[PDB]
Amino acid sequence: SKNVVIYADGVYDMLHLGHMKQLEQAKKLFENTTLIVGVTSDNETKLFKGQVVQTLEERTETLKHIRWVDEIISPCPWVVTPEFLEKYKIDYVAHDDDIYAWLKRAGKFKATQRTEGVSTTDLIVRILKNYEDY
Amino acid sequence: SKNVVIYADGVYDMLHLGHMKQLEQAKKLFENTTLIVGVTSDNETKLFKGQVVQTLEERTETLKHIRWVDEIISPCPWVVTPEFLEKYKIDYVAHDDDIYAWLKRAGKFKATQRTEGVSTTDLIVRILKNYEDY
Repeated sequence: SKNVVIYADGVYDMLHLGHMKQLEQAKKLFENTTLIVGVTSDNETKLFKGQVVQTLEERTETLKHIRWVDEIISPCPWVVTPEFLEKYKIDYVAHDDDIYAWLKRAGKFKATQRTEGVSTTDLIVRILKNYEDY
Repeated sequence: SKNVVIYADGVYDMLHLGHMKQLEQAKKLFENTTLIVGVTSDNETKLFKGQVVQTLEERTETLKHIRWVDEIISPCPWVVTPEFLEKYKIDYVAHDDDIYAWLKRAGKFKATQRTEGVSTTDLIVRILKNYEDY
């Protein structure tokens, strides 16, 4: 009935079916949703997470072609704060399984699942196992 | 005003920003469109085109998460025929630049552009040029 604002954040490097099913799940948590996707900056991703192949503009541009995405915050804060939720009228943060304890306490956390095997890197592994070792 | 049915077909292996901009272009050829995407079978793609990394189900599943896609024909005929256009009430075929001569003659061809550099394979090349030769 009423529009629920859902926020999912992530790196979204080399977007694959796995990210895509996650976003779909977030978008369909309620009947009427606005899905906001936050894309982490290049700097902070290198610092705290690890190597990132695509730039912020490339990762954000790809996400714009995904059906479930209604708005994109790019770059997005690295850490979600209660003030961030208020500034954007977010009702729920959708991620997966503690830095989410405070969101769970507030009734504002919705979990979503990773599906493995679909990775872009996994597909290269497939291309390579086309050449036996000998 | 009136809904125009647009058909784009392809392999859509390891979907990347390049396919995505193509589909976007097809979808926005007219104000009100239905974009049908045809996905080529594994058999016929190996036979006439070359190696395909992802299966038909994987390529089709990914395409379902793309905003511009309204319907998917999977698998699709390898060669487009005037009877195929009639069976699905297609007004225009959207592809790029002769096997399209007959469509151009009929006023039913709309070209769309490839954008290079965004390939999935191109991104692996980027990951590798992270290790100098020595």
